[PDB]
Amino acid sequence: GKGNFSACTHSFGGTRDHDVVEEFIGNIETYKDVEGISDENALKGISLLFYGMASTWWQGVRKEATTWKEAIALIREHFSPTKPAYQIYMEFFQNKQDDHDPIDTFVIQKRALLAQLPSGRHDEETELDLLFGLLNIKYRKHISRHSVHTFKDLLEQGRIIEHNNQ
Amino acid sequence: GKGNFSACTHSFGGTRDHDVVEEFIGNIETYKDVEGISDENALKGISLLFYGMASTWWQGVRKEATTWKEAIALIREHFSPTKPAYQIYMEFFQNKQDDHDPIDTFVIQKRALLAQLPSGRHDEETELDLLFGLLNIKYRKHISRHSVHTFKDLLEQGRIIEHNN
Amino acid sequence: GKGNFSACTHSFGGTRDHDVVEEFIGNIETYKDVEGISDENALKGISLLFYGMASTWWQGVRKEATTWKEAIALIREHFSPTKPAYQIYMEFFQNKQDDHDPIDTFVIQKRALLAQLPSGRHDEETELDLLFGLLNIKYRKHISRHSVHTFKDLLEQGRIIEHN
Amino acid sequence: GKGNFSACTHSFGGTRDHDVVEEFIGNIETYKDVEGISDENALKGISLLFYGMASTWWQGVRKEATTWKEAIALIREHFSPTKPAYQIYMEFFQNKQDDHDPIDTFVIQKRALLAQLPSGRHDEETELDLLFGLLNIKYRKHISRHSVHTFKDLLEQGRIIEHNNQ
Amino acid sequence: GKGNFSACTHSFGGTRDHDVVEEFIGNIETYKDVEGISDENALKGISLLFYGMASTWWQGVRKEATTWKEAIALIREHFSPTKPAYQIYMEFFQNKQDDHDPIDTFVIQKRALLAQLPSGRHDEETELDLLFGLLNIKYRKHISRHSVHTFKDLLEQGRIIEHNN
Amino acid sequence: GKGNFSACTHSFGGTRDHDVVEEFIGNIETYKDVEGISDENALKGISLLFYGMASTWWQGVRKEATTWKEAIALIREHFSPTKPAYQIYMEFFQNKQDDHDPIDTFVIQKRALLAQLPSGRHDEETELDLLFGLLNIKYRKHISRHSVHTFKDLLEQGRIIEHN
Amino acid sequence: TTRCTYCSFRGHTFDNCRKRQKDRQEE
Amino acid sequence: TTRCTYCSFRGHTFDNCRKRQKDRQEE
Ligand SMILES: [Zn+2]
Ligand SMILES: [Zn+2]
Repeated sequence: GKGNFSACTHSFGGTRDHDVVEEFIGNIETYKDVEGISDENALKGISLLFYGMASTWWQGVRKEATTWKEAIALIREHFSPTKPAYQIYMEFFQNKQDDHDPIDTFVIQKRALLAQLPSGRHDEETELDLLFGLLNIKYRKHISRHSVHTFKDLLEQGRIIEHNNQ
Repeated sequence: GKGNFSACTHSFGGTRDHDVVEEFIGNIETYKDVEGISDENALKGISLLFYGMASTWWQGVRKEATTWKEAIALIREHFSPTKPAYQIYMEFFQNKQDDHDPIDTFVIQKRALLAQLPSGRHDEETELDLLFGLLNIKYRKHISRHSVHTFKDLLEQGRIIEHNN
Repeated sequence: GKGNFSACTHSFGGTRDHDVVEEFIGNIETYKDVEGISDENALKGISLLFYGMASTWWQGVRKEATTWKEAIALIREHFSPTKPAYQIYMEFFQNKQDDHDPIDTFVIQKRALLAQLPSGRHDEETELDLLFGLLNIKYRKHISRHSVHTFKDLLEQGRIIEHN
Repeated sequence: GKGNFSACTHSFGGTRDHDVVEEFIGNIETYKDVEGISDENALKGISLLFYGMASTWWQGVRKEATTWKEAIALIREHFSPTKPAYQIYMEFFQNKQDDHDPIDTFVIQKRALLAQLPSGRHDEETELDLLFGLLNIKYRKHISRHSVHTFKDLLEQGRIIEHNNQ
Repeated sequence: GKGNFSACTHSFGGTRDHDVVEEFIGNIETYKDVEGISDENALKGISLLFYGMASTWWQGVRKEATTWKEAIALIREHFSPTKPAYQIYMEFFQNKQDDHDPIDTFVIQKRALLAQLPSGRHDEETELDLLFGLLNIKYRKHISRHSVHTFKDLLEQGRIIEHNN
Repeated sequence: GKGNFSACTHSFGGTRDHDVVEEFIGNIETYKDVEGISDENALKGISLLFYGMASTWWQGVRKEATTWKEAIALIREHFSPTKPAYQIYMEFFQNKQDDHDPIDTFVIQKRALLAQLPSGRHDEETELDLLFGLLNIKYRKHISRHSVHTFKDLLEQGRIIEHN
Repeated sequence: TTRCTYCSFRGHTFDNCRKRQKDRQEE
Repeated sequence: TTRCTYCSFRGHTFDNCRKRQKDRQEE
């Protein structure tokens, strides 16, 4: 299954946010792994994925690279610093649950913010312990910490306690 | 024997209902069967379909999946709860038919709401006996309960009573 | 062949009339026969065509369907009631053709509506004798019932009289 | 190159004009000749090209046909009579050229109306003779019948006489 | 090795110019070269592209064609006349440049209008000598005719005279 | 391979700036090199990319082009004039960076604009000494010219000072 | 330039488009 | 039902469409 980058529909501009750079790097890497392009052939044709605001920057620093990993690391370094751990822990305990959001959206967002720490440092139990201190008073007064036995149960008891009109 | 999902027009933003999740899962299945993509080469590309809240949700739970079957099971499990027994019975007796509604739509809705109970729990006779007690007065003054059996006849008597009026 | 309905453009709603349901069933059958799909494989894919109210109706009665024949039988029986004779006789003889309607459009509808009666109860002669009582004064003054015999010559004489 | 009618995008309704029926029959015949479908296989699947207003008519007269030519002739007979010659000759001499249209559009329309007569009954010279009696006075007073030598010349002299601002 | 033109987005309604006919003929050529359709199998399908006046025109002249080459020649011949010699020279001297127009657009237009004469009839020197006598007073008061040769220099002197002002 | 430009999405108008023409020429060259099109075959298809005023310009000078190299040479020479030095020196030192512009955006533009001078006339030291005279008061109070040496450390110290 | 309003293709105008005129659209 | 206003496909809404959001459109 020979191929190259010519057909790809993804592209990246000069935006200086974080989510855009992360989604772009992830999509490009998954495409390169799925279509079977060679590990070195891709570097010779990467220039077809840049707008008019970043092409000058790529022209300015082409020679400070030799293999694909260095180029991806260089993009990440210049356009958006990676988050260190302490800022993640700081963000997790800031905004406590409001008085209107359903439990499902809260659990989804908190789980989405907790996967960015290095893998294997936290198994299921301590994660459930960290999450349990911020729930709003409507749920804490019925369900307790005696019986949770992982996440799948907490959503179930929360849904049954939510259908009952509080 | 290879390809991405990038060509599709379907996307699932996340809403707690049944018809939307069912139609989306069916369209994705037909697409994967038609373009020939294989099972383990297909899971890697699944991320391109989700958007909005569904993207954050898939970013959450990802290490619990391993093959295509687990992914469909997780989507169906988290985005369309199975209603327990008693709520269906409670929903069933809280909505009598109005004066302005043909027999067909009413019987079709009340039948569609009854198939979610566990299979084999009911007989055609007991179900039809349950269906009465809600029909509006315009139809109950003619057809009698001991002159009908299967569902094929109630629609017939209702149509003849409707056309005369 | 490509044993699935995935390429089809046909669809069906909740409408209640003989013509739409008839053309729908005929198109699905001819598509099943021309492209070589297997007799049994089609049933798993039938659910992809319905939309709106029809999807709820199909959710209501999946348990009874088994093979390919009974599904079309269920469609025709729940959306195609065998109208009893007297309503058909009343619906015919209503709405005499107006001055503007051409002879061909009027003849094709009145013959399509006369096929729902039980089979074999009428020959061509009595059928044409029934039809020859609603044409306007314009077409009737020239042709006369003794002239035309079969059910085809009336179209020819009507076309030649309608040319002017 | 096996195939059938399933993929065709052409279709026909119940309209009772003439140009629609002619264009439809021509497109369907050219498609059947180009894609190589068998001469009898097409008749078994012709029903996929009709709307809801003509499908009842096709259901009503299916049995009075046996081969493809009879079916096309039957469609032409029921939905739109073919034009006999005398009406064509009558239409040709009705509306003389106006006082504003350029010569090109007039020659194009008159040539379009003259190809429907049976082929080989009229060669180039008599056709040029028939066309020449209806031109507006602006052109008849310069170019004459002495030199025409077929159509390509008449358009040329007319264009040079038209660029000169009359 | 077979297929119809039905998939295309191009259509030619008939207008007496040059750019439209050229772009349309080029797009049709690239399409036929890309999808692999052969020459004699392609002429039969050509009717689907035309619409409006072009359809009646193709219905007119059809027996004079036999292969693809004759069809392109007929379209080019009937829908884009070749202008004779004298009209180009007349058009060329009836439009002096205005005060508000950069040198580049003017030189590009006047050069584009001169290539329709038969090839080999002119020298670079005589053409550049013809080009003067129309430049507006803002530029003729500095650059002198005996200080320029090829077209590469006139643009240079015009740019330096423009940036100073 | 598919020896034609038919699949390309790139286009070019009549704009006059270094960046657009540069990115256009670079994209066309990389596309010509990656997909294996022959060195000579591309020239016949080059006309399908231009639009608007550029098409008229290409109509004006077809006679001079011959092979693949001279076409890009003509584009760069008619749309890419080699700016003389003094205008570049005047354009630099104009528009001192404002309070809002981040250090990375400002550094990349000022270095991209300094490459048009004739090659080899300046080493890294004098270049950095020229650049270090337009930064705002905010970044200058902490770092000092004796500290930074090469052209890379300034970005690091600026980022750490910009984090707060 | 003049991108077809309906099909979003740069090849023609609103009045005439294959999807809109035929292909049993306009229902 | 709710045919996508731009791409003319029955699969989503105006706000989010592959051609309009990205694919270097909105020029
Ligand atoms: Zn369009
Ligand atoms: Zn869309």
